[PDB]
Amino acid sequence: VNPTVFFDIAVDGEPLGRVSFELFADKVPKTAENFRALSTGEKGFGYKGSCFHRIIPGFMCQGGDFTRHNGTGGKSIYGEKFEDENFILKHTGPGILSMANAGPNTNGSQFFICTAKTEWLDGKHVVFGKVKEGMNIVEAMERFGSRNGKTSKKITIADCGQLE
Repeated sequence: VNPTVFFDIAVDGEPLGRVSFELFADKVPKTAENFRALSTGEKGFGYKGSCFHRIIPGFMCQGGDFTRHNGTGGKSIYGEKFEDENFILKHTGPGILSMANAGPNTNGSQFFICTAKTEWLDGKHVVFGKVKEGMNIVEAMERFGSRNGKTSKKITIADCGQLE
């Protein structure tokens, strides 16, 4: 029943590969629905064409700022911010999909893909999905990151949507 969405990733316009995510709508429905709708664009705005603005190898890939492209923008389908839904799920290893925020109850559209176990984020960021296919593409994206998070090449979501 849990939806699966995909991103097609491009490096400097050149196709890199596809990553698919399972969204845990069974446990975090409001959070999962936000990501799903932003991935299909069905509300008229969303992730297509946006970049991953912060990539720290051995830590995570961060994206979802489709309004200022640098970590200061984004918005949810529910308004500018929405609440922390729950902290049922934990940051247990690579492939976890979790919400970025600016403090309690500040979720918008930014998210990060963990490329390591990040237990210190438990109870502070809402985990809502995991990589299903293409973890190897995430590992490839990592090689364009750096210690301070700046990317050497532009990593963009060339296309995205729902598979199931």
